[PDB]
Amino acid sequence: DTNIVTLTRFVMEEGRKARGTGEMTQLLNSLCTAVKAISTAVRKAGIAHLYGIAGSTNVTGDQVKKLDVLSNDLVINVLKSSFATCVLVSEEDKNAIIVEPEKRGKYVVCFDPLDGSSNIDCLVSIGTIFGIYRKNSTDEPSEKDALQPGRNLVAAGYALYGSATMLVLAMVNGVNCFMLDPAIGEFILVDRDVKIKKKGSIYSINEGYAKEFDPAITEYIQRKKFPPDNSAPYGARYVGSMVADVHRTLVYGGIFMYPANKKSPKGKLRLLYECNPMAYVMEKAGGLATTGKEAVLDIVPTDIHQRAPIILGSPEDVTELLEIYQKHAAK
Ligand SMILES: O=P(O)(O)OC[C@H]1O[C@](O)(CO)[C@@H](O)[C@@H]1O
Ligand SMILES: O=P([O-])([O-])O
Ligand SMILES: [Mg+2]
Ligand SMILES: [Mg+2]
Ligand SMILES: [Tl+]
Ligand SMILES: [Tl+]
Ligand SMILES: [Tl+]
Ligand SMILES: [Tl+]
Repeated sequence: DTNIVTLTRFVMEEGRKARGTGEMTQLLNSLCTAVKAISTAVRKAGIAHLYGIAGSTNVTGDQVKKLDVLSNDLVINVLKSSFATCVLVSEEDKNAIIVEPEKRGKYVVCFDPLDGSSNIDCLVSIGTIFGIYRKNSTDEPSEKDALQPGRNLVAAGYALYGSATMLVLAMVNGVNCFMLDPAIGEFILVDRDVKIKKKGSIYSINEGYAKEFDPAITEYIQRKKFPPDNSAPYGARYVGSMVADVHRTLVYGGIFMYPANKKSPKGKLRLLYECNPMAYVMEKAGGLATTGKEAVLDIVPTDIHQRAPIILGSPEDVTELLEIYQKHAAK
């Protein structure tokens, strides 16, 4: 009660013996500040009148909600002022952002300041997604610095603005969940070294796209509803906010899918600031994350707003689906 394991202490003790500049801690502390202010805004968005649109379009196709603008501004200002970043990639910005020379640090941060747009007005769970890379290059910081494979992630995670606000953070040694204490405004450790179940009993996907699904996804869903061995069918769940569906996948196990479809070769979700961070989390918790044909973290991107198909969750469920894709694979 008078010894609170906050995120800050955790990240600090973690990188102790393995010392370091400590700009990662500065990084994460900065981000926590922005997540608290996003949480506060969201918990009162109707009163504050933060519902609706801002009147702008993004890169390939999304409508800009007022909360997008607010949250994007927050995350950018605090990352910049942390002195730990040099390149920022945001879902809301067409180009990467280069931090002014005075405030530069060695990390590249890829983020979605607010994910789950369609669910904002109906008060369903939304969140913030981030991927953090070390800049390897020695040349002047640039967008190229963000075009790294997810395998190079040094830290990734999300803030879930659900019934409670939760900060899930994955680093080289594992995944830890921190819950926002609204009274003292600190993220406190509530779940340590989280591991996903090997097999779950929930499948999560938008069946509204059944007409566009590939034979592999079609066969898999059918198998979840009509199990060949007469086991109980899987329950369905699709909140519609990636951060919510993935978090449930993490703590309950199962599978989440946003696959490629007849009209979307590369799926819908964004590789840099949606799929890679969740892929990384999934794999640090002992799960898997695939496009159906290759590991998400091994893709080498060519576009910061590039899209990727993503199938993630319990290894045995992701693997059952990989087998179906392999079975269907053609010349
Ligand atoms: O309505 P759809 O096509 O299922 O989109 C849902 C997905 O869209 C997103 O809002 C991303 O744009 C994700 O949070 C969510 O998983
Ligand atoms: O807006 P989003 O993030 O895409 O959902
Ligand atoms: Mg967004
Ligand atoms: Mg998004
Ligand atoms: Tl957006
Ligand atoms: Tl959004
Ligand atoms: Tl998206
Ligand atoms: Tl998007």
